Amino acid sequence: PSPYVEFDRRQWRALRMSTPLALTEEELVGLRGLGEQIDLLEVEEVYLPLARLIHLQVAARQRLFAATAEFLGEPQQNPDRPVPFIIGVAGSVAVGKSTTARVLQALLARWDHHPRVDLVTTDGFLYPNAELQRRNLMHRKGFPESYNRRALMRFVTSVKSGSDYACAPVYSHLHYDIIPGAEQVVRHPDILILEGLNVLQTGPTLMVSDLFDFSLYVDARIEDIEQWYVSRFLAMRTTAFADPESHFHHYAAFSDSQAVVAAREIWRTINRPNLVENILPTRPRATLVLRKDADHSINRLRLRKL
Amino acid sequence: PSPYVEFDRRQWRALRMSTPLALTEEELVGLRGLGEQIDLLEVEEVYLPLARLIHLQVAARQRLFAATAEFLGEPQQNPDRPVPFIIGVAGSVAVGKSTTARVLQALLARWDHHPRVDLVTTDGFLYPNAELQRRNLMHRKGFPESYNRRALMRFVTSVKSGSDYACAPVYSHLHYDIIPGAEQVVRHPDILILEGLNVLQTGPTLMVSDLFDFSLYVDARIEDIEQWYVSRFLAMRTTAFADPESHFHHYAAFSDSQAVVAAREIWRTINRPNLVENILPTRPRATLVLRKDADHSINRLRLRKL
Ligand SMILES: Cc1ccccc1OCCSc1nnc([C@H](C)NC(=O)c2ccccc2C(F)(F)F)n1C
Ligand SMILES: Cc1ccccc1OCCSc1nnc([C@H](C)NC(=O)c2ccccc2C(F)(F)F)n1C
Repeated sequence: PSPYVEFDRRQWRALRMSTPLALTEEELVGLRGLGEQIDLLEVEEVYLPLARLIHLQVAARQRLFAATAEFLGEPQQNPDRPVPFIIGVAGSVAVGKSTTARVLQALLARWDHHPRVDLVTTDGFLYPNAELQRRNLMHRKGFPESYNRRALMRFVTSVKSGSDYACAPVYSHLHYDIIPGAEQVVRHPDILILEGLNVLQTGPTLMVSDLFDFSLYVDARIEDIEQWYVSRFLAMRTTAFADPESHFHHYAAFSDSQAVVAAREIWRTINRPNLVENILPTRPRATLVLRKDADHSINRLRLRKL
Repeated sequence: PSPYVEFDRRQWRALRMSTPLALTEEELVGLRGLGEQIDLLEVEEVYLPLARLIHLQVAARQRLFAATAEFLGEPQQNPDRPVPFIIGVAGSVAVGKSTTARVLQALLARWDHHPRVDLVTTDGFLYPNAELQRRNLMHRKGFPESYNRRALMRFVTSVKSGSDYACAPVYSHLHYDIIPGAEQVVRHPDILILEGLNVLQTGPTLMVSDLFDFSLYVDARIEDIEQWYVSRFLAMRTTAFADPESHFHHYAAFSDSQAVVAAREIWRTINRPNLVENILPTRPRATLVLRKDADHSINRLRLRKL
């Protein structure tokens, strides 16, 4: 067959699992907190079992650190604690990577084995617009060479080294740019989740995904992502684009049909080809592939056989 | 600062480890059975602890499988047992991958958790000579595009799927070509060691190393590999080249002085460039890098932090 265990949505719901996990209320509220109309039943029935499965791998890895150091008789060059466990999250623009990552961050943090869960986006590793322009790369923003790969690699290397201090830059969607002087600090978390278009992309030598212990790809039909993309663009007319200072402000004025035309064109010329050429070929590289239906609900989980 | 723990040989001998299991009668008579001047002291002091260290990962991976199966309530589509734990072993021609892998195969089979350990070389995935000529790639034999990467990928994927049966073709160094018809059958071993030039090579897609659970790179100063390469060439006049059915029969009759020149040429034009361009940049992808001294003794171990 294949290197994956496949469950469709029914098959997965059917599963007679070995613990009731039960979200508090409390937790259900916190999950509504980031609630871009987050489906709480799906968080509970799909993501929570999911996070438990990841938990098992984090915990196993914690014990392996311990057993290994015991064997070595705890040499001075060995770290005193397991380095952070790194989870990559990949997928198209508008597939909902980000919400997926934020859910997992909250769900994974409820175990005492690893309460400290961080979330970094590779958006912060895009070259500033100014630099991107100097390189004649603006039409290519979001494509592989539009990221400071050297810096992104230094960052993840540093976190995997168990260094207790590592900075990422920050990117503002509002301004469509890197915020000068802004940094996010990461202090040896138990889990780092690294979310981005490009986390499973491949390169000539050691690549960031070589430092991952788990990774997911959020999948859906290309037609469906297109519709979610267009719907998001029109909704931003009245949120992010409403705000002046948003350098897509001139988009807040577009009528529905004018905004559709414009959104479709950014889709067909930039995001869809990025997906076909650079993001989609990384799908088979993830530990877990979650496919979404048109209504955003998960209709298929593929997980690496253990 | 680094994703690796580093030890030199002094530091490694200076450690104080769990205890046993010392090499039986027995294993030393069997370890002589591949004794191309094999240093059994080094097998006991370096390779056997290295194999316990890998044992810990294999045992942890088997428990994680069971802990995952239990949690999913042992569904019909999940496999009945862990899939094979796959180790890659990489390095220059003549660096000692083959011997390293055979020592590892013999040692790791001693545990009851995984008595069935297999070894496959990617040599069997080179295109036959007739195909390489058709492709104009004969001068590139050993280079990445000289292998049927698709077949190599299918084979490893089939093994990591938990198939009962997976066949790899067979390469003959004597005849310098694939043996028509010949197959090695791999039957869901507990561990598969995959040895070759190219096992940690990178590609735009899902690559073979994506299916490894552990990987080793055998390293040494480029000068020293040259020296072992020549010496092996000189020594092949006696063994492989002498046999009249050898593709390189003509190299038998070479004097010492003539062999050196011819070996040095092949090294400088083919095997050194293949090392620098294609094999070396993969060194940092390995879970473990072993660097060997001029005299073949390990002088440096780098193990990925857990
Ligand atoms: C409609 C929509 C959906 C999801 C995410 C963003 C989004 O709109 C962002 C404003 S319009 C737009 N669509 N693609 C882009 C450009 C080419 N790409 C990006 O901004 C970009 C680059 C790297 C990573 C992520 C993004 C993006 F998600 F889209 F914000 N832009 C400016
Ligand atoms: C001197 C020596 C050392 C190690 C292995 C083989 C070996 O000699 C084989 C005959 S001389 C030679 N040295 N390199 C080669 C050629 C370029 N490469 C190979 O034979 C080859 C090709 C693919 C994979 C592995 C090998 C090799 F390891 F060298 F056997 N030859 C024919």
